[PDB]
Amino acid sequence: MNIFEMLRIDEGLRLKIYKDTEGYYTIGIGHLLTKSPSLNAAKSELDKAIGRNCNGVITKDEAEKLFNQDVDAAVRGILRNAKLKPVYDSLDAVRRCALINMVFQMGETGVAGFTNSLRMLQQKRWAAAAAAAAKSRWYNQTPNRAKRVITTFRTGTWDAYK
Ligand SMILES: [Cl-]
Ligand SMILES: [Cl-]
Ligand SMILES: [Cl-]
Repeated sequence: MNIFEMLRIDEGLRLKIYKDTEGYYTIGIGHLLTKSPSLNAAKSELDKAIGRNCNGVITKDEAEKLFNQDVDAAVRGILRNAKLKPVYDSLDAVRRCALINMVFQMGETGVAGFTNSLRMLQQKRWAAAAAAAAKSRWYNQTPNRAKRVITTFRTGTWDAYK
């Protein structure tokens, strides 16, 4: 299993604009287009991102290109982030995938807000980190996904995805 396979299972692959759980316009593999309520703006956003007139629909190949970019951005954002970096550095590999997963979904700012879980991850108190992360809006909004990512962090293994 790798970060890509991990995220594809968690986001699914959709070729036409859709609303996320939060009502936000998204496309491809969890690619946020806009928080704006307007589908018009979502379609604009979309043609600008692809560099073509899509009329709200894209190809698998275009979805993958956006994915390659979003994942790369998650990774560099962690590595440049004063708060996220020391955490990432301190972890083993599978747990590192968990943190990237979280940053891809909520952004570097969202994740930096999980102050208490970040601190226990650093301190290697797995159970405490899981319990803290579980008390979050994230958790209550997309529970199956959150449980999988949490379990990943908790255990250091890929069991939840297997
Ligand atoms: Cl927290
Ligand atoms: Cl809560
Ligand atoms: Cl879910």
